[PDB]
Amino acid sequence: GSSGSSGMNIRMGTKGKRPLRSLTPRDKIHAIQRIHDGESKASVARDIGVPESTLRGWCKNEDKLRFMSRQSATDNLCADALGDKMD
Repeated sequence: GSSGSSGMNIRMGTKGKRPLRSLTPRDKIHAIQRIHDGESKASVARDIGVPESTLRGWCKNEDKLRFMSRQSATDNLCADALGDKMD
């Protein structure tokens, strides 16, 4: 066996031979199109492995997202959040 999920929270230089937990804003767009093309919200959602709920979030702000890829400042805003309720 082998384990080691210690993790480290340090602010190293803006360069490293490793990926980043966070993802790019363009990634979301990739699928965003599918839905419009023809695919179904659910079909796409599961495609990557996300709850139809979240998915919608992007599609909603898709407008900006489309131009987001061009430039991005930082991820400091909640995409979606609780709202309506079905008794």
